[PDB]
Amino acid sequence: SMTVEGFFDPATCTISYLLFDSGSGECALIDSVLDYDPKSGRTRTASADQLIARVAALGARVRWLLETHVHADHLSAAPYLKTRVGGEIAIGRHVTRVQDVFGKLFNAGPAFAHDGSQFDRLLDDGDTLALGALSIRAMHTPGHTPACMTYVVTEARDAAAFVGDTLFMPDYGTARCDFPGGDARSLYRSIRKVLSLPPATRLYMCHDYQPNGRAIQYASTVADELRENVHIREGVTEDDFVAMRTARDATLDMPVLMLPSVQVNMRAGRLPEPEDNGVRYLKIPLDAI
Amino acid sequence: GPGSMTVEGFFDPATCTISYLLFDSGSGECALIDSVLDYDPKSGRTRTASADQLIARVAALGARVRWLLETHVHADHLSAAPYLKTRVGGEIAIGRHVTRVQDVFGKLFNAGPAFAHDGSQFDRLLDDGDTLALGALSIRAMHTPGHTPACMTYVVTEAHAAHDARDAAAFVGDTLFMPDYGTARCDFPGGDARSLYRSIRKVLSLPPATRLYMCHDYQPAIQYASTVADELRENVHIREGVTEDDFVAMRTARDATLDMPVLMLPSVQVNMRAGRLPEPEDNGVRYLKIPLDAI
Ligand SMILES: [Ca+2]
Ligand SMILES: [Ca+2]
Ligand SMILES: [Cl-]
Ligand SMILES: [Cl-]
Ligand SMILES: [Cl-]
Repeated sequence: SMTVEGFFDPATCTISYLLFDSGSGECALIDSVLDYDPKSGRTRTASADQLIARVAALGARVRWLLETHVHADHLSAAPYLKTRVGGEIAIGRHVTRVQDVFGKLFNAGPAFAHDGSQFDRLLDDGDTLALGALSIRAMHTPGHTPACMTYVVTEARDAAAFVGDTLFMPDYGTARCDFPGGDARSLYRSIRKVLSLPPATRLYMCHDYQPNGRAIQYASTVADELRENVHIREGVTEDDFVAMRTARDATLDMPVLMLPSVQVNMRAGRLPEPEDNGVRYLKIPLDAI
Repeated sequence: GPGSMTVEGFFDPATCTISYLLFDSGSGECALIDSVLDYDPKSGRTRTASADQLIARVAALGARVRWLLETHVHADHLSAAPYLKTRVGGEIAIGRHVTRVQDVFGKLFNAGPAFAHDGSQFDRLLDDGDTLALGALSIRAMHTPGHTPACMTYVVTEAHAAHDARDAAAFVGDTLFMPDYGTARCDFPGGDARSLYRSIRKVLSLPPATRLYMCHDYQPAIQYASTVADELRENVHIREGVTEDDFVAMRTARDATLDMPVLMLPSVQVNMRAGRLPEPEDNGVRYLKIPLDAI
């Protein structure tokens, strides 16, 4: 009835998803990657082209291009995909807060809108998106960023939820909360909301880092998380989690692709407009963050 | 035997760069070569820890810095030459063909007319054969292109040497590496393997006892120096017997397998301005520019 296919990118450890309703052919793509080499400034389309090819092989029609949040670890390929498979690009409405902060950091100037108008749909908690016979509910789950959404898919429970970076596989734990607007106490509460779904609900992760050298994995369940999550299993209190997450964040370095990712993703994945020589430039602020 | 000169190398673990302090203890005059401003590309943060080590050693020696020398326009680290100039003095010098590098990379970074392509950001532009005085020592700039169009090898000798104090030291930049590691890549704009072969042959025509101080150690513990004799005998790429054509074929094939250096784009846009950072935008913040799909 629902088909979920994950596509793992070794360079950024991101899992992008194809969500398919067999009965209608209607499809959503979630958290796509535009391949980017920060050493050379080169972009490639190999990861997004794999999604396009699978869409075509399934005879699928893409209706939604969903972002769980404004990613700091890879560039989105949403505009590239929209041109080539269709669909509407959607993200949580609090992307506008990210635009305000990062528009300032990158000195984006007056041509860069802070109203989320680069996106087709801005989503509020509880909004639903139709996908053939399925319904996708946008559940606001802030903590890693203030804009994070978890997409809960059911027949219009036997549910699936795309949790973004709100959870990892149980053996890895939880995501950092030191992005601007991030908050560990919020993340704890948003995780408790996700783990309030029925226990057999499948949870699909945005990232996997293969702790202890195990195989790549990116699906868990609400039950397995409550039982085994190394940071936030049943029994862990909010205060204890906040203290752990805050200390753990304090010791982290900046994600390698933070500055390139955020300036692109805050524009719905559009690249900066060309300068007068016809070249587009990412801007890296010195000693500013 | 060896000059009276003192050479101390400072290895940076992040970039594998070796920066040098060259000291004439008799006069107290000093040169600093190939300094590093520490730079984290993930966050845009700079630090001065590497440069501060050079400053502290200069002060402990009672030395006075007269020269801040670059062997070439570096693609693997940002220079700290201006930060050093302000705090220890000295003139910043590089080979005159830096102007060619400025033409190419001024365009790549769209730096515009405020960025001069005449080398005026540097205090001294050096031609082959130029000598720089350093107390009882003399530094001869030998042009050794190949890795880049501008590379210089700085050959140091006592200006007026007794019989047993005639041996030279040369700071070779990224031409030769240690014998077991070979030679540097030649795929930077204006780089040329055939030129590099010829330049290395010139460096290896210096007297056999000449000490050769390396710009990097990529296999660190640290190996700072080789000699002309050892390089001619042992260098895995360009020992005696390797023909020019064979070296070019090897070097070309090898370059094709390499990725871009991590700091290539931040380094060249700062080092083409003698290590100055870009001027701030209207909001008071300085930005590095990363060209998309342009190189
Ligand atoms: Ca994330
Ligand atoms: Ca070099
Ligand atoms: Cl606006
Ligand atoms: Cl904050
Ligand atoms: Cl060329």
